[PDB]
Amino acid sequence: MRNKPGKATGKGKPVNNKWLNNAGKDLGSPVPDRIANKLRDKEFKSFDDFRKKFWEEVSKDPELSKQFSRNNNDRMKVGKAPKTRTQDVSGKRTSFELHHEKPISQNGGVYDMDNISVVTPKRHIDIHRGK
Amino acid sequence: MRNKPGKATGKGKPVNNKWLNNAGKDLGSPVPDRIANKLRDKEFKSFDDFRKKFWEEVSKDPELSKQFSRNNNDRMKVGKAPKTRTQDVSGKRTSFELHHEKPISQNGGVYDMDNISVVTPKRHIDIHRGK
Ligand SMILES: [Zn+2]
Ligand SMILES: [Zn+2]
Repeated sequence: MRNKPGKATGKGKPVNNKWLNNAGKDLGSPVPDRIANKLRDKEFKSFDDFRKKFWEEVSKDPELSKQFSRNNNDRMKVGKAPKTRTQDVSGKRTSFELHHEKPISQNGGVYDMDNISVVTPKRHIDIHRGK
Repeated sequence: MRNKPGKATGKGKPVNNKWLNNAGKDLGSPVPDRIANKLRDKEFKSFDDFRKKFWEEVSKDPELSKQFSRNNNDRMKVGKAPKTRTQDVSGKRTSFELHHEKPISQNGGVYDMDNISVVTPKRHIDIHRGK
């Protein structure tokens, strides 16, 4: 399912000036309701496609982009996720990741933004108990 | 690291004639005490090496091997994991898997047989919340 096309849905949530502040704990940071407004009802080829588009919208949002360094904004401008602090990386996984709260393998929505959150590699791995 | 050498420790647990009975639920089936008796204190190059020798030991145990079909014994004889019933597979993961209760990423013993169990792919994916 993850690699099959779908339409984005979901409301997301309003975020403040420290959006990814809690990306290293619990379920991490929600999809901003501003980003969801831009992606909602849009068709994607695969989750990876959504992923790419998700970060591009982040670089286009005046309030969201300002919370990142130039280097991370440049990355997001081309669909690449922002790099985390060294403390939060794990091997080749060095940038913020998107997690599905309810696993796609368990009928979880692939493009349901209310089922998607932003987490650090380190936290994502702990969420999946080591993977 | 699961890719670095180490010595197997742990006592394992007694089993009956239905060893992999609960491989599809909870933490699955434990490492047979009989298998741990043979592997304890031995050195392995990597967890993969342990995995192969673990299945080899199973094929060598009369009580355990007799619980599998000829085709599955053939696989373990050469260090390969036995195939599961179709309902328990997931994509290319079609054979029983070893799961570390406490993850290596969390200082869990890589070769601690009391931290290792046998689970179907479907169940293992569920334990890792989606992967
Ligand atoms: Zn996840
Ligand atoms: Zn596992």
